[PDB]
Amino acid sequence: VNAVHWFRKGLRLHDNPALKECIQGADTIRCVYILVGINRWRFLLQCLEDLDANLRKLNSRLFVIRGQPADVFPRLFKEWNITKLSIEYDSEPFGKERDAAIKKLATEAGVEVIVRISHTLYDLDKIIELNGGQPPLTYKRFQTLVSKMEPLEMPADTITSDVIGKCMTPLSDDHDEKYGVPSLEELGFDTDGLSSAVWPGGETEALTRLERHLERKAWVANFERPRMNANSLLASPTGLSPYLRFGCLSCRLFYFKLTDLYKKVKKNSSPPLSLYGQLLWREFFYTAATNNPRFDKMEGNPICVQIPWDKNPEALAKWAEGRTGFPWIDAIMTQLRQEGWIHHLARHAVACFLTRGDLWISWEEGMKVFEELLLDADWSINAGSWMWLSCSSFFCYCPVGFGRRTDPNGDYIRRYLPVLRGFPAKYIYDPWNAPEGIQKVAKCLIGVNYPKPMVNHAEASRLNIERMKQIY
Amino acid sequence: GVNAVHWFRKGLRLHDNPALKECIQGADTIRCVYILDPWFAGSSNVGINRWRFLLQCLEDLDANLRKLNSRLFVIRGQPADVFPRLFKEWNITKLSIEYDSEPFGKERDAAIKKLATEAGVEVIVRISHTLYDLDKIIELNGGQPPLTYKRFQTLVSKMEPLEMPADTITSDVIGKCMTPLSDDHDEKYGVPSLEELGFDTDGLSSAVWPGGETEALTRLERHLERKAWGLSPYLRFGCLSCRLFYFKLTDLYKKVKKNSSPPLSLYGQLLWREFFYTAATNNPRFDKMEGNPICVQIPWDKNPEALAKWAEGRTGFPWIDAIMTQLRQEGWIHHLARHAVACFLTRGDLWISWEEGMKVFEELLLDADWSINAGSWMWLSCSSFFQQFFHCYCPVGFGRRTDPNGDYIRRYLPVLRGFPAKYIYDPWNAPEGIQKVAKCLIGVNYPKPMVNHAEASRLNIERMKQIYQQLSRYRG
Amino acid sequence: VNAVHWFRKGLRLHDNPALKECIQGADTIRCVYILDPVGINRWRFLLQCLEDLDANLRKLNSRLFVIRGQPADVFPRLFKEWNITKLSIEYDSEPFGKERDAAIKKLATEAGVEVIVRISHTLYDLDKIIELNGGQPPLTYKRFQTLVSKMEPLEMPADTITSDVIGKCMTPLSDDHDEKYGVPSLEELGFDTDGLSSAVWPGGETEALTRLERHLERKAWVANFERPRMNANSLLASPTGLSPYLRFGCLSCRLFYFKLTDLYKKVKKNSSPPLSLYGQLLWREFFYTAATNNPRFDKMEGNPICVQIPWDKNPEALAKWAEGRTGFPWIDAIMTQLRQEGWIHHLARHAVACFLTRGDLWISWEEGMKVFEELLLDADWSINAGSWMWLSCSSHCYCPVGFGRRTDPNGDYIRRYLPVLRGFPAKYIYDPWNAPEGIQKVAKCLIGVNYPKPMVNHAEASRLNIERMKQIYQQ
Ligand SMILES: CS(=O)(=O)N(Cc1ccco1)C[C@H](O)Cn1c2ccccc2c2ccccc21
Ligand SMILES: CS(=O)(=O)N(Cc1ccco1)C[C@H](O)Cn1c2ccccc2c2ccccc21
Ligand SMILES: CS(=O)(=O)N(Cc1ccco1)C[C@H](O)Cn1c2ccccc2c2ccccc21
Repeated sequence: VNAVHWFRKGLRLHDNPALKECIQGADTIRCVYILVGINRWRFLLQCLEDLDANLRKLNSRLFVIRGQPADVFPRLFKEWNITKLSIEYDSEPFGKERDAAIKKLATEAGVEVIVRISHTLYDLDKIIELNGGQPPLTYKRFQTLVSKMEPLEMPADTITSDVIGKCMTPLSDDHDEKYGVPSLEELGFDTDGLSSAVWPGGETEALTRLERHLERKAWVANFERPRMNANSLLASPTGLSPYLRFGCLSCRLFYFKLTDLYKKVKKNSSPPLSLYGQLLWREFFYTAATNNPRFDKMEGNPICVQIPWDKNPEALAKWAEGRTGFPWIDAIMTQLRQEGWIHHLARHAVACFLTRGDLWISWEEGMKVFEELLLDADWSINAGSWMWLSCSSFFCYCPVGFGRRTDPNGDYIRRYLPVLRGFPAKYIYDPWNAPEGIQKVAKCLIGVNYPKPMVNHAEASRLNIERMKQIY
Repeated sequence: GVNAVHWFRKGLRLHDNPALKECIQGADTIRCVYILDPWFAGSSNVGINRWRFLLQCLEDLDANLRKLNSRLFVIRGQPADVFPRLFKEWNITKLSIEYDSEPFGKERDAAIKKLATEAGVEVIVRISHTLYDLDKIIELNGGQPPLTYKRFQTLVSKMEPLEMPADTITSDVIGKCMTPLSDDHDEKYGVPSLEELGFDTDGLSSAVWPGGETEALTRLERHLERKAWGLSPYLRFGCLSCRLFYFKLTDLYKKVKKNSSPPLSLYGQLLWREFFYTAATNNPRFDKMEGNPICVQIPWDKNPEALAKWAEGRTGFPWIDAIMTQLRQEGWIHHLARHAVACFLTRGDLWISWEEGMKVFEELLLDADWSINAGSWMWLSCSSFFQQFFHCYCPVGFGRRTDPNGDYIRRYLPVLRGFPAKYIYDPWNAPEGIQKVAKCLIGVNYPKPMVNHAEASRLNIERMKQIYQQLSRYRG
Repeated sequence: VNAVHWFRKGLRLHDNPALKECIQGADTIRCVYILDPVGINRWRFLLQCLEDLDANLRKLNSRLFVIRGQPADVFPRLFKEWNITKLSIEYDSEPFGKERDAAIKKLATEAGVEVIVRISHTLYDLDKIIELNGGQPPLTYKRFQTLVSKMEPLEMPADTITSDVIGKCMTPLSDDHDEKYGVPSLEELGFDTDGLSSAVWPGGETEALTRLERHLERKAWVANFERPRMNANSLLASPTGLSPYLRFGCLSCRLFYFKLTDLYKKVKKNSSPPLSLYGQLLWREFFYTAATNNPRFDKMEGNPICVQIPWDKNPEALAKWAEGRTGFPWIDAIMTQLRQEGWIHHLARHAVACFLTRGDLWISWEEGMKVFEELLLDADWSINAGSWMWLSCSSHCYCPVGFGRRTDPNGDYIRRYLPVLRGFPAKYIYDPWNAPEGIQKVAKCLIGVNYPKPMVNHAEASRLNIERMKQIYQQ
């Protein structure tokens, strides 16, 4: 009995029911990964390095194979005498299609195919069945449906030496050269001058962050949402969203640990669904997207309102490169490109600026940039959020003033836009109003070193509010 | 020329605003301001429902001022710092306010009047938050507020007829008085959003209680229509004039009952509000037990765990937990529901200080102004204003009489929806098999009742009897 | 059965239940301290703690193993190299310690190692106090005392590790032990130790136990020692001071508690002492209880127990405060004693903390807490952050001139720690900028040259800061 587990998401040894089932009764086990901005690639490679290091602790290794799954697996079936193939289920339409092709190939070759749901809290198809064959398109209806779902089963036991037992991994002395985790440089990325990631990849990092997150949520929040402060825009050591997207952290483990901690602090009380809002919003979008192959499109998407967005390549590139001339917007887009995560409030600000608020550019162009740059931009959640914020499905931020109340000194701007550090707080959000003398001392002339504002926000927002009303 | 500022704090309305009307008279310019401190001393999100309501009151005020070719000025800061700069910057000669009877408000307004006088600025103050000039009620009573509602009603009966509402502010009232405006008004003086103020808005849905005068007047008309066959949030913020409410009630009675001498019970909600305001205005410790001269000193139990269970809707009594859940989620609960949970915390079941119930209500209740909140909690706990012993509300049986199926419980406590009506108010009595059918195990998914109500109420009734026997020996 | 006991705090052989359990049924025992190469005085105190442990372990035919590195890297190698089956630690309630220990516990589980954890840094299991309170820490000392009074009696101190306790258990040792596992020098940690004088606070369990006996002898001569007054201690370090030894674990708090009861029973001939007898230990326990579940206890933002105050960011003023260059001799003398010796009187802590925060400079208490963490020998994370929040009004304005003049009228304490000021008469030593030039000339200290001018006007600064605090407390 030769077992292979195929990692795609679920890049972890904890709560991996497909991997545990695959090892059961197996003589041999091999785990494979078969191989977007530089930050996303880097995070992925660090997840794989961490997987390899943790498999080494079990006297195993990760097998990274370059090629296409349809080509690689038939050769692997014969070469490794594979009797069992396991995957974590992928609900996303492109993933479902690819997995159906591999399942047929494996089944025809006499390979047992193990598929287990562990990327989401629930079986999304069962939610859709409870709703009469269509996904819920409102969060309240989704929550009503979740309330009627069966209590979630406990997380699978972590893959340990005891679980592996006598199952072994055949290895060669040339493993690193033939199956090693590639570097960014091997993939052709220019890494000259790249600094260390603000978001280290991998399950080990994810699990330490989960423990910190639970401790602050239970005792430092009384299980409530705390107020935002100046530093809330900066990457948190408790942030989990990239780890949930790549599968370094099980959403089911998070759910159980959160419930158990609530039960300890609130004796024998069951928590309100608001306690799981981040996980539930994530499920809602996965459920909405699973049967819609055009979820990320306007045309051909039955749930999306068709709106005549402008085509403006110059405006879009300015937005994407953080050259709008509004430092608050430009600072966010700069943090997005440099680090791969920005706060939800920051996402709303720049998405509104691009779509309904200022530039009137399609939400698809905003989604594609976020897809390249955001570590936690799962296809379903990214597309659904952009449609939601643009008033394109599911039924105005000032680009100058909004940030100042929580960040009056403009410390966030200064962190990410060094060209503006010379400006006093009076002008840091609106430097085009700084006198020439201030610009000269700051060594930043507006229109020269830093661009003038690309639009008049008051006039642009007014026209766009009118356009949205006329559409609706 | 004559530059006038009207300072909004309460009185968040253009109808029946005599201070604003007097301020416009003889003015070349008028600017309306609300002063908001953007600094938050706490990390908690718990007062979000009250903040959202206030912001909607301010947005509605700004939109109505916009119809008059004006704007609302929301100024960030503290009044003592802001007003001297505004006096010089805008060349202000007149400042108007609606009177604030609360002791902290009176102290603050005396300081601003001193600042205005030192700057050569005239201060206009008009009473319009209450039906009566509270000071005249107290003077009529010999210098002290009445301590019983019956005595208060006798005083009201000897008061002069209620003042008619002031004219609504319109183009005609404003006339040639103008508001200087700038293109940067929204950046410097716009109504902030909840997110701008630092609140996390993720768990918010549509408000059940939208703020603002426009909504208040609409709800007033509906309230009168139903009565022919709740406004307290709007009254607390001044979105609705209590004097207009009084006149509308008198008019409806004159139409329906064909008399001009209505019984005072017709205005009972307004008169109870007036009564607590009168008791509070001259008492700076009115919201305290210790040091409060009108408050009976009672040795209430100290129990932080029990108080937190009451506040968080984890008592194990579904009727109580449902009310406390609606209070947290929406910011308003019915008068009878307040009686029920207030009794359970204090005289009825837990014997916890009324100060603790007031603090939770202050955080959560949209209409919990300082005077009425403190007054109501002292009243129901038998700490002051004593006229009678109260009914001990049953945390199981009271709700079942009008809502036998427990639909209110099911709305707010989804964990209990599986239970049949036989056990919906007392799920601890459901057989283990029924709990399994309900998919809710008592002691696991939903807590057991935190007290035995029959034993707790019996002891607390005895405690109250001993207390009032001690009071009669004192009084003689 | 190969057992390792990991010292972090609890640097002692008396009342060490984790170590005692670890030896029970073990064929081999190794005691380790993990050091990754904090001001000089804390490092010096620590190394003396370790030298003391090593010498006492030598009496038991053992040695201390000092291992250079990070615990997460070091332990998996030690498990394999020494075939370790058992690892023991004294419980660390502090949030960072809890995270580190959970990480090592996972490593031990992967290696098949059983982890023994015993509570002995605190009087009580802090989690039990919190459960007795319904799941939240008490937020007042009065509430904390109510809870303590209803707890089961404090555990008795465990027996000291002696040869008979060790029994047939042995410590494998090599001739190169000192070369690989010896206690490091200050130079190895990179400190320049040239010019260092003797510590006023010698580290270690041996010093702590003798100081405990002397401390009990002294309280016996004090009227109403059941109601103790720490604020009546001298400004100079006490021969019987115990607070550094409690912080590092050289002295068991449970032993101290039992000896206080015993002294009360001997002197006051009753077994029912008031809890005030244990005030020093109980205040310490209260801050540990408040902090154990709050990972942001040492921060203002995101800390539910902390009032949010808009403190100034002023690095230069902070550096003057931290380095004792404020120009106020009382403040500067305290900060100089703190830097040179590692301990200052509780009222001296009040004085400088008020000056930094609400009183004069309006700098965050978090910045003051960090300097104390570097310099103060007894600044446990819990007590340090909790005290700094209290003193900054984050849960009376001291005069930086008059408070010290009343506490030390001749100004001899100032002269001791700021020798440049020794020439000034008492009339000016607390405010030497007011000394006439002729007096400054005779003193050989010109203000603005040999000693700085005062960095703020106390009268204007305190008046403004009191106003700001009122605006905050309006909410
Ligand atoms: C109002 S919301 O439902 O849109 N929303 C707010 C919220 C938080 C908790 C509850 O609600 C959730 C959003 O998904 C947050 N977010 C994303 C997340 C991942 C990937 C992309 C986006 C993205 C893009 C543009 C705007 C926002 C976005
Ligand atoms: C118009 S009103 O708001 O003044 N009011 C009239 C009235 C009648 C008797 C006393 O007050 C209606 C409210 O239901 C009265 N009420 C309570 C009742 C029981 C228990 C607590 C409260 C409580 C707390 C905070 C604010 C109000 C409160
Ligand atoms: C408000 S307090 O005075 O009651 N207090 C609480 C307390 C602790 C023990 C007994 O009491 C504080 C103390 O007095 C004195 N102290 C400390 C002591 C150890 C460690 C750090 C500090 C520290 C830091 C900054 C200001 C002062 C400080």
